[PDB]
This record gives sequence, structure tokens and C-alpha cells, in this order.
Amino acid sequence: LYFQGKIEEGKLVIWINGDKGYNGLAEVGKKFEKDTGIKVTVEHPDKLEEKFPQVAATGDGPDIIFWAHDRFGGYAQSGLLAEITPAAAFQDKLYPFTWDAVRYNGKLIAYPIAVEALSLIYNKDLLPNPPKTWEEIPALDKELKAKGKSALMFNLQEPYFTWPLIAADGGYAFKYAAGKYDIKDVGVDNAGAKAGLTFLVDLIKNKHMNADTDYSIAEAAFNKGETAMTINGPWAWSNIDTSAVNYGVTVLPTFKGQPSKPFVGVLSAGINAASPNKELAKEFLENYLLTDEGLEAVNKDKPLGAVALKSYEEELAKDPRIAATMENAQKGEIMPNIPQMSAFWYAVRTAVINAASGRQTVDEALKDAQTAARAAADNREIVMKYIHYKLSQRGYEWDEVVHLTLRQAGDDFSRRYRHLTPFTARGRFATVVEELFRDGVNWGRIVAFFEFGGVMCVESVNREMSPLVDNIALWMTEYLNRHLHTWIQDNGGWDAFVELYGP
Repeated sequence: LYFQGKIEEGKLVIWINGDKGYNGLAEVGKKFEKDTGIKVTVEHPDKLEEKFPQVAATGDGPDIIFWAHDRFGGYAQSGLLAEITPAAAFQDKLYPFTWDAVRYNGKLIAYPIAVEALSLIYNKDLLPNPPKTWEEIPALDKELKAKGKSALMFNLQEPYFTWPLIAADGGYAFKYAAGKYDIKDVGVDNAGAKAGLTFLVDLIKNKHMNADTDYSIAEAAFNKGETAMTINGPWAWSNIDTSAVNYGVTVLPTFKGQPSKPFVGVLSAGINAASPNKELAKEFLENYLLTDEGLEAVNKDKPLGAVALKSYEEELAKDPRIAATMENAQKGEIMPNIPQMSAFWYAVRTAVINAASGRQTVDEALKDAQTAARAAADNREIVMKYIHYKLSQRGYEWDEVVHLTLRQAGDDFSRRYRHLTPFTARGRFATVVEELFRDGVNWGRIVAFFEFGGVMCVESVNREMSPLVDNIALWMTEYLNRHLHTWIQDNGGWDAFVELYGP
């Protein structure tokens, strides 16, 4: 049980991505160090959002982690984030919708900092008045094509950027009802989604946009003055500042009279559930960072976009680019922090690419994506039921015909085939699963996949490493939805598994 030892208990350790204003954050940390005597260390490790589950599962890692709120759902699932109950006088200082972004299972698990949303960015010299509607963009592109320019270029390869148009007329990921997501209700292939994606493919068919345009092509074309408009977030502003392009930022165009609905990421600060410095961390976030002066120091280094603190958001909003960022956020929806979201994104990414290349119609592309998103939700329930059953066999409490049939097949596999740390569990999981499906996928090796994951979850409880159980559940859910689902659908689905193994 050597993992119980700790590192750097005398300093407040902070993890924040390198593209954020960490030097401005460090400046806030220096003021905190002077007033308290406790040294603040701001680190920006590469891939810190993937390292945090490993280090935090043994009571280690940073005292505070900064990241978009949607990734904090998985952290709160494993119990890696401390539950905060800030005073009402402090909660009233931030916008209510930002607190909703940091609430998991009815508990606040982070402090919201900044509000990031996509906006319409336009070249003021090519287009002094940007269009209010998507519908007028084809006619606008005609005029600019005569002058050797184009109307709009943005990243078509990632559904984060195309979803605002797809959602405008009625598309949705998971129905959101009073702080909860109905994972059985997916709006990927409804009438509104089809209308938005059809408008997008029509732009490509009418040569107003190209299907190969990605982030790098769109950013380079805009920043050199070749296209009049782009769709992007505050993270892209710095590169346009140093270019010769004089750009504005405004509300996204409407589709069929309805607002574009981008998904909103809320930069948030979570406190490590096992940090010995939780009170110091809460003191730093509430009394130093989340003030006008603290947010200004970070925003001056790298623009935060809109902020959760009302007093400083009203000051920032005097610049139309910030008022536009907030306005598109208000017209959009907070990014769901549920784990069924990553499979939604994989499904819609394939659908948009296939529809834009002409390999599928809009109807078939979205129908595939609708089924994939829903089936990936059922796959997670299969994982969670399997692990709960495997832990209940050894008397461990932890948070229809397919479940029963897979249980018995797994018990049969352990009959015929009768140290652990978060770092070693990840390595062995990647090693065994790779060896299982290197020469193909079949039902027998899927059953071996569930049994291997179940047994490893049991050993995690034995080593007093409960958060690793939820880490493993996520790894299994990811691999099943990314590398095994296509084979399952093409081989008859889980019903074919029951018909081969069930009575």
C-alpha cells in the first residue's frame, strides 16, 4: 500500500492547460504566497486531463485542476473531486448557469471560472456588416467569389463546430430535463437535425464550402484575409490579433429563424478529493482568483472569453466580442458532462464527414449516428451491471436478458481459465485488450474482455483503490464503443449474443 504516500504537501499545486493564461494565474499565486506564506506552484503538464485520473486515484496529483466542465463528470464519477458547498454570498457572485455546469449528481464539484462559446468571426474590411442568417450566406459568397475571396470557412471535420447549425432547428444530443439527461432520448436523426445538416451539405455541393476544410485550413485562410468569416472561439483570437486582419466577433447566424446552438464549455477549477490543502485551495479560488483583479490578471495573459463572475463579466462585456461570446453561450447549451457524450461525438463526427463527402445521404448518415449513440448508451449499462455483479460476488457494494446471459458466460470463462496500481492497471489493460483483439473480434473474446475487466475491478477494491474501479469501467466503455461496437452491430447486435449463449 505504498501509493498512500504523498508528494509536495507544503505547497498549493495547480494544474492548468498550457494554452491558458497560466503566467497570469501564477501572478495571482504570488499574491497568495505573500499573504499566506504558502508557496503556489502552477504547472501545465501535457495531457494533464488524462493524467489526473491516474494520479488522483491514489491520493496524489495536484491540489487544483483547471479544465472544461465536461471532463469533470468522469472525475466526479470516480470520486476524485472534492464536494464543495460554498456560501450563498459567494454563489450569488457567479451566474447560476455556470454553477449548473459544475454540478454532478446534485453536488457542486468545481468552481466555474470562464464561459467559452463559438462565435461568428468576421473580417471588418471584407464584410462590415456580417449576415444575420445562414440562408443569406450563399448569395454573399457569390459576390466575394467574383473578387477572389470566399464568404465562410470553418472546421467541418469536427462536430463541435458544425453542431450549432445542426441543433438550430431541433437537433439535440440527449434530452435535458431539470438537470438530468434522458439517455434514451437522442435527437440526432430528427427533422431539425436533418434540416441543418442538409443545409451544410448543400453549401458544399454548391461550392460555397469544401468538405476537406479543417481547423488549420480555415484559420490560415481567415488570418490571411482570403475568407470573410469563420466560426471559432476565444482560443483563436490571439493568432488574429498579431495578423493584419481587423476582425469582429458577433452572434452566430440563424437557421430557419432560429438561433445556432453551440455547446458551451465552462472552464472550472476542481479541488482534489484527497488534497491535504482543500481549505487553502478554496481560499485561493474564492478570495484571489474569482475577483475582478484575479480574473483580469489571467485574462490579460490569455483571453478567458466570457467569465462566470458577474462583476467582471459586465466590465469585459463592454467589448462586443465578449458580449457576443456570452450571447452565443446563452443561446446554446451547456456541454453535457455525462459519460455517454464521447460516443455521441464519435457518431456525429462520422455522420457529418460521410454526408459531406457524399458517401451517405443525410438521412442514412444521421440514422447510423442515432443508432450508434443509443447503442453506446446501452453498452455502458452493460459494463456497469457487469462490474456491479462481479463486485457483489465478493461482497463489495458499488454504485435484461443480455445482462443475465453475459454474467453466466463470464462465470464460465473464469471456470475454464481458473502488483496493482492505477499506472499498472492502465498498462495491463492496454496490453491484454490489445492481445485479445489483435487477430480479430469474436463473442468469445468479448466475454474474455468483460471478465478480465471485472476481475481487475475486484483486485482494485482489494488494494483499497476504489476510484480505479470507475476508471476501469470508463476504459471498458470507451473500447467497447470505439473499437468493438462496429463489429457488434455487423454481427447481429447483443441479441445475436443472447441467441448463441442463452437457453
